[PDB]
Amino acid sequence: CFARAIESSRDLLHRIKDEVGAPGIVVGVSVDGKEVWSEGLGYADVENRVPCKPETVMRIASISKSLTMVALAKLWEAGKLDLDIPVQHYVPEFPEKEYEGEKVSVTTRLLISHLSGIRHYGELYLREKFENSIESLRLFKNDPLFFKPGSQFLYSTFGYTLLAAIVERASGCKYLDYMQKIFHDLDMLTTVQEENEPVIYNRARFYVYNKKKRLVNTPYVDNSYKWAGGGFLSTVGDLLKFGNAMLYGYQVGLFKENLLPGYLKPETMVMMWTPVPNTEMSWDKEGKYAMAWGVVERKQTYGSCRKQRHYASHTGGAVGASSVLLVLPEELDTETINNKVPPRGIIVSIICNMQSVGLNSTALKIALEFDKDRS
Amino acid sequence: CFARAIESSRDLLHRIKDEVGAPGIVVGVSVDGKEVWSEGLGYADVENRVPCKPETVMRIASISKSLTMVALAKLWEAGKLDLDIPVQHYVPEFPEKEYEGEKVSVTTRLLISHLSGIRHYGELYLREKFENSIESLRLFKNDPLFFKPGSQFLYSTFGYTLLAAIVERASGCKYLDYMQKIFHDLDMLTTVQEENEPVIYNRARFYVYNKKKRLVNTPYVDNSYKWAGGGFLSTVGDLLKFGNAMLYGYQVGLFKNSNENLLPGYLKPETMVMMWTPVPNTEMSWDKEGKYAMAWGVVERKQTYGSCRKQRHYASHTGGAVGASSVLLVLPEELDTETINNKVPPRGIIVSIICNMQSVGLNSTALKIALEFDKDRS
Amino acid sequence: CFARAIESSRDLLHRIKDEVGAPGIVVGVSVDGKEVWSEGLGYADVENRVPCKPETVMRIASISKSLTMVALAKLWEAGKLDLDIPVQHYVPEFPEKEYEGEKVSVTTRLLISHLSGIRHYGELYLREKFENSIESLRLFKNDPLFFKPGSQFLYSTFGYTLLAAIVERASGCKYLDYMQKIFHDLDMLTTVQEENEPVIYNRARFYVYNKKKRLVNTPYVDNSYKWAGGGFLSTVGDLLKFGNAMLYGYQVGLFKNSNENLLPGYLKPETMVMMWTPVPNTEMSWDKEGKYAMAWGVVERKQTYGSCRKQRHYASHTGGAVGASSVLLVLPEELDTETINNKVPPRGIIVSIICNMQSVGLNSTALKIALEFDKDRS
Amino acid sequence: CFARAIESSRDLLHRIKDEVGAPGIVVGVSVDGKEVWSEGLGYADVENRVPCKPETVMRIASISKSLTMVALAKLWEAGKLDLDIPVQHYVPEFPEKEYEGEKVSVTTRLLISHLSGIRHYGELYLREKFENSIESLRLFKNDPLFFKPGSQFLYSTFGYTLLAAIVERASGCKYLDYMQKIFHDLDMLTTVQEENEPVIYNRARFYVYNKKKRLVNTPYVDNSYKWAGGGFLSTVGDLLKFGNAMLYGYQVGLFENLLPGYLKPETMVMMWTPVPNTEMSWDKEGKYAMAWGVVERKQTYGSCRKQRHYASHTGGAVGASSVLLVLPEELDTETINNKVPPRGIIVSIICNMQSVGLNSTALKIALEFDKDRS
Repeated sequence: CFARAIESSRDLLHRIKDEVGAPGIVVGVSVDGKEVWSEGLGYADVENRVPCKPETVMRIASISKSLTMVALAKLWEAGKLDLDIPVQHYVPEFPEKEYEGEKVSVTTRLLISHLSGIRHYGELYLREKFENSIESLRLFKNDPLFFKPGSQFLYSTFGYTLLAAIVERASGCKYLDYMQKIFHDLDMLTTVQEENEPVIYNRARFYVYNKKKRLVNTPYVDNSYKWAGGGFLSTVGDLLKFGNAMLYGYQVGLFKENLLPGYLKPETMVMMWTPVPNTEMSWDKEGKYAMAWGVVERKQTYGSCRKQRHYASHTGGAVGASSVLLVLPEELDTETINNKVPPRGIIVSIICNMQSVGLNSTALKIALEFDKDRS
Repeated sequence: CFARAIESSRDLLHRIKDEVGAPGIVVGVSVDGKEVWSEGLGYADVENRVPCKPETVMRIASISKSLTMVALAKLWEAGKLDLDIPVQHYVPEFPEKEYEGEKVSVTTRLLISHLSGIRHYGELYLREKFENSIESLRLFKNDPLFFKPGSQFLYSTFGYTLLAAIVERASGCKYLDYMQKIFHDLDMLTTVQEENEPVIYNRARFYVYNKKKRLVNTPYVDNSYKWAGGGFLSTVGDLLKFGNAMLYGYQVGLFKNSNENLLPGYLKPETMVMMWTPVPNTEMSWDKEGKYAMAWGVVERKQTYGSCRKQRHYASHTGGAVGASSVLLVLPEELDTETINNKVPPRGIIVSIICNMQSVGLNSTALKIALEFDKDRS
Repeated sequence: CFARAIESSRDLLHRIKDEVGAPGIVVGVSVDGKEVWSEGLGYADVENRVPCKPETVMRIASISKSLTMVALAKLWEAGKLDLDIPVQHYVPEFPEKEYEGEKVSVTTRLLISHLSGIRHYGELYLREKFENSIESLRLFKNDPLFFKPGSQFLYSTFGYTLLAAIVERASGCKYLDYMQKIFHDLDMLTTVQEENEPVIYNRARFYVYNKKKRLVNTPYVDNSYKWAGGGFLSTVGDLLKFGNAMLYGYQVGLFKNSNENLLPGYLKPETMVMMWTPVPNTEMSWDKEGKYAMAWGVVERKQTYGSCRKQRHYASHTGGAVGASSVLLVLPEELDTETINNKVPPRGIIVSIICNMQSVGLNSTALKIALEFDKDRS
Repeated sequence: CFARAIESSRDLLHRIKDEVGAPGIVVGVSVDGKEVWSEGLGYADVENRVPCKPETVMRIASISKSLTMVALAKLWEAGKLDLDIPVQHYVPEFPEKEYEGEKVSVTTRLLISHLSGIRHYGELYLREKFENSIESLRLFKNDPLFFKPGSQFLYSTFGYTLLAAIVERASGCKYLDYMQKIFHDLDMLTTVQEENEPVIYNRARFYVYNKKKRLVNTPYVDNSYKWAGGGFLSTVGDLLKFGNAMLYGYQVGLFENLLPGYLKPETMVMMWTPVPNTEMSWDKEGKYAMAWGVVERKQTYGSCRKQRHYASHTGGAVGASSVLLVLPEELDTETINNKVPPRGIIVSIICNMQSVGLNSTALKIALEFDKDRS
């Protein structure tokens, strides 16, 4: 079975953990829809000596963007949401932006791929509480657009707060309630917004290093202003379920009524996993950014050279935490299409409670190891 | 030995824990300078399932006042502090105060016993960081006095922040460093100010109940504005050491003639006696039969009528912080001639209790536990 | 079996390793002269995935100073070295010095305890190879004194290479050969000077953190210019043997007259006593309570106040080298009449810790581990 | 399969390892573009008992020259570099030179085949760090030319530092980043410059024998003054990929619907033609061409040894030796119409022992694997 790739993956995890000095790390690897590995190293709570384990929940920062994109796709399929219309139809509160003396239009399709003119404020240590997304909009609504929309890519987090407001306006219900329903459908029974008052079991702590090269606690923050693009807590097992559901929907149309319908239509998944031009993927130079995901295509330019592998990932970095979720579909031959059943691929999710750690390469290597073994 | 009082005290702890619904509680009982019991029930961290244990650190709201009293007494003994001079001699920042048209004086001994006119603002959920007590003084400096100083008792917490500023001015060093030196001298190795950035091992979590009768986490707070009262974390074994040191300092004077090779107390016997004499025109909130000495609640010994209850002498202090409650109680024993001649101080029982639940009265339970352990003495 | 103590220590090691982010750590604990625990956590070589183990050899920085003081003590006992004569008798290469108005005398004993005027150059990343200590003396021989000798304490490392030159001059043999003889006598079969060319088995790698908070390799350095301080590599098992020998030499005289079949110590009881006596006007950086005895940090026993902290007597030394930290600590036990009458030396606990991470304070952790092992005893 | 040639090749590796007394050796053999064998014998770290394995990274000394020649060929194809103009057009820092009292000119193509007048300095145990090749040029810029350029061959390594400076000037970017892009394209994900500070996983140790015939560690050296020749750390699997890319580029021109080579077939054939008045050290039969020792195909007399055509390169660094060898197969009509490039065998060997010649062993292993083929 997989008794060889597990040791190699554990070695890789120990490598990254020693390189960044993370107090703890958690990994989950699922192959072909079955969870084959789930490991935890280190301590989730250094003060109370709580070990890391599969049940540990941690901050996921940018995976929230993919989770919100799922809601956007559901609204698009239901017909309540149009991507090409300007967002002022949904949100009159957002002012009609004008760039350099010419009226420009900001649309959902343009703003999902971070292609709008909204500038990147960066990490802000807000400790305030926001009740609804419309109130959260006041942080950046008055500010002008940095670029001309549709002309330049600029990674921004408040754009997905605007997307959450759009979800509230279109779905007719609260954004948090809609995402809770989506999580219940996807069986992600532990994914929940990051808030202080409720008792959330197996909640980890998030650390950083100070100027004396010592491990300390991160400052208290409230991610209410950005439940999208941040503010979500989950286990590795829930990210595995999310990735497996996404992969199944993508491959279901190709596979041929024993097969159940995919969460989203095959066309929706195809649209969601196509890279857009003039757009770059920060954590992988070979890939581009597509619909709240980063997509690397298959291409071999020259003979006997590097052949890229098609995969879709997303890395998130929150205050005192880092995470990655990566999906690697397998090559679909005629025989497997004839006799095998989707999903056919590998989903790897890695989360650590240490700031500014790049976990894309480790996830890619672990996925490649488990793909080598397959069987 | 104490195999009977332990079970009774554990039953009392279970009683109070089930009555208030506290997630966890920790108790420490020390008899005659030797720690004889240290127990923890429940969970210190409900989310991560961390059990309570003697090593758990929790918030002590009003014990900090007695800890600051230790520093003030040391400064008085060193001659650097005068209790009768007005506080403006030490801190010029504090404005002069006039009450219905006559100027009044705020003095150290008066503001210790909460007899000054500074009003009680109550608990304020501050999240701001304060560097020194001087900048912390801006929260209440401009407000006028509520009462005539020396005429009425009104429990207050910012008065001890003013006291911390006075300690900084008098000792010539930072208040936190002075208290660290004092804790090092007293062997309280886990007493530390409550701040978020450093890694403090065995830190507990503090809970409350919401309007739906469910357990929730308390809001994040920063207690830098009041390091002097409510600003410290400690274990039960550290409060036991503090109480044992205070008891030894209080009793060494009587026991001196018998051995004459006894180490001196941390403070002079006269200083401890002054510290544990209740002041008149003052009330003790958590015990009606006592008064409020210097940063302590003292219940005297007296029997007004024959065949009637006789008050037992003891000195306690209870505190309530956000999501936590605590008590520290010292019960000295009656000193016969035989024990003065043949025994060695301290002779008494110190009981400390800490629970991670808001607004819990642990004074009566501590007194009952102390009485159990006293009955089964030797 | 000291199981509870072992577990507590493992927890403490994990605590310090996580706090500093050290790739690997190795501990050795010896109780009453028998080696009771030896553990290694992490990786000695991160690139090649080599785990830490008791056989791992790491840089010991300032323990080399105690090892050199052993040689100086042997020369003192043999009568070949005078601690009061000026060093210019042994090393004419070192020039005579005048501090301000008057000429001054630098002696062996005054220079052992860092009380001379030699200023602290700090760590220099020198890659040049030195053959003999005389040519190593060229780095600081011309420079004047920073203070008047005997008037101020200043920690220095080049004082100990001057001591190595003194050892060569007095003994008449090479310093490395004399230290090799001493290591062979004490059964420290792994301790050796740190050099690149020879094949030293189980050699570890030493790491640091860069400006991007990533683990990187420390720059290549050559430690030939300071063999006496910072020039040696050893395991924890060798430091345990060294500490056991020192403790036995310290306690053999006390245990005399009872089962006096006792073998003599390596160093005379008077020599060990004067070795572990603190000197005044001198400080010990890694413990404020202690002072600096010759090549050692000594904390004496004292209780100023009743029911207050009582200081425990112990002798340690911590060292920090490029990419490595280490500590060696000796905690003797108090000698009652029964243990002197029946037991046999050594009676104490020795703890040695080495980690391949720069700027780590391991003194407090080692003291805590020693305290746990002393609690368990039996 | 190849279950017979593997045993013979292992025997040959044992022979060379025992003859030179190397602590460890690593081999990689790729047949027809697919890696068929990869083995490691001995210990990469004698002190810590770390065995040699296919993932071990070791120093490659003169294979860096071929890697740099790949960048030079890319610049040549892009039109940014002209070989025949004097190098002073690219690098004004290099002074104009007189030999025997007359002006002489040094060109890039003359400098590639070591035909220039730059003298051979040999191994220097430097420990200084150089930021860029421009300051690295100070080691040999002032010294006059030993021979008249174009008149006699002299193996020199600082000429490739000059070539790295030329690459920096011409490409408009740093030499290191250009080579990194080339490595990433070629799928050589383990090749990296040899530096001390960063953590390089599976880094080996390099040994030597002292005057007492005992194994000791080599002195610490810094190869920053020699990034272009030397100063590179790669596995055998990376050299296999490099050789496969070169062979495919060499053969795709002769061979439907195939992906193009990394370099044009004209560029590859220009790379693998020997230059006259030039000698190949590790094989007296062949000559030295464009950072590749090439042995041509020729039978002088009937019923006598026929020379087999191949291209190799050996390198010797402080405490390490390496060889990369490419043996193309003879292409008849059947293999042209029924097969896909690359057809041939690539053999790479690396050991951590100073002054070891591994060319003969690599050639023998390639010949064994060519015998079996199938």
